[PDB]
Amino acid sequence: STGSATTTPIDSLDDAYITPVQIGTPAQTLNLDFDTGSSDLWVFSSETTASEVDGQTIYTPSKSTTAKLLSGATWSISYGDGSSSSGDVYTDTVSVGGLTVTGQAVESAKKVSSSFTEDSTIDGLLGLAFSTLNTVSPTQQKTFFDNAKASLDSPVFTADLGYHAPGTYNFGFIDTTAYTGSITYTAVSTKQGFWEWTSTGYAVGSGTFKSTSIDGIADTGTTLLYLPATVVSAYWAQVSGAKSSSSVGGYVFPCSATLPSFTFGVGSARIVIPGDYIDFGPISTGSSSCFGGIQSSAGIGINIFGDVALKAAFVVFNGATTPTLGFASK
Ligand SMILES: NCc1ccc(C(F)(F)F)cc1
Ligand SMILES: NCc1ccc(C(F)(F)F)cc1
Repeated sequence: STGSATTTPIDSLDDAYITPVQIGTPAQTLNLDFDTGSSDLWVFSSETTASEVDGQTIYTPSKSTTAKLLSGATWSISYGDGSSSSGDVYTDTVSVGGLTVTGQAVESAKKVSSSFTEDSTIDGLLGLAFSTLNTVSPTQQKTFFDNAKASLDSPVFTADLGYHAPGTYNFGFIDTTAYTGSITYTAVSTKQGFWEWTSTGYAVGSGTFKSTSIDGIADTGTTLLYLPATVVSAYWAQVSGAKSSSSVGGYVFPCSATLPSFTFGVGSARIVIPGDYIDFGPISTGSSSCFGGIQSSAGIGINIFGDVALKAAFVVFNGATTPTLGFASK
């Protein structure tokens, strides 16, 4: 079987992408943030503290004839940005773009951090990293992808994120009309539970390509591109007036500047991020200082190929017994 769903940016800056997901019987449709950097499927629900819900669509397990409480199970997650949530666990039927899994663990939020409350357009997350990172206790639970794997025509999913436009998540098949050229595959390490891979280098604008190994994770759940300080300094040095701002928390640039492109290597192939993808607009309303889409990973401890990089490519998440990541231009 296969599944295919449209994913849509939540605002004009592509800060995140939401994809509709059917949960329960009869279906309750929630718009979830597909996150290859985490492994919990959690949702705003009728159990969430009422003061922490502000416009989100909630899952109501008591209205689903297929929902079953998972006795004694709980979950608690903290994300790298300091966001967090926690609650109890149901099992229920979950469908994505026609692809149905029965008995999927649906983690019902009882408490969420303020960053989720203030994001009225995100009803939850659907984790797509490896199941070893799932936070359900005492019995760890599998991801949607892991549960669907056996029934998929091919054990893959693909991410085709749009620049200021809708895109597609496909499960079980590779749409050969969605990319140009060939797909270049590269090795994945699962030792940390992430889709972790090694980029072969980078170039700034039309500059010389620098061959250097950059270990990082492919993370649809993170907005920006987080790279080592040396790389990021070389990028912003080519932008007149760009500087690192401690008060703002990263590199900013005069909004009137034109940004150079950024190229990263995948084996012998090259993915080019257009300069316009790196513009994240004024730091505050009316400001002539703009926030950069490439920032240092020095404070994070890991390099992150977030949406800024992934939306420049067609990305194959190959969940075969030896997993690999595939990148193609589009
Ligand atoms: N999108 C989930 C996520 C959040 C944080 C991290 C970090 F910062 F720990 F690498 C990775 C993945
Ligand atoms: N990396 C996971 C993640 C996804 C979304 C959010 C936000 F923006 F909704 F708070 C936080 C963390």
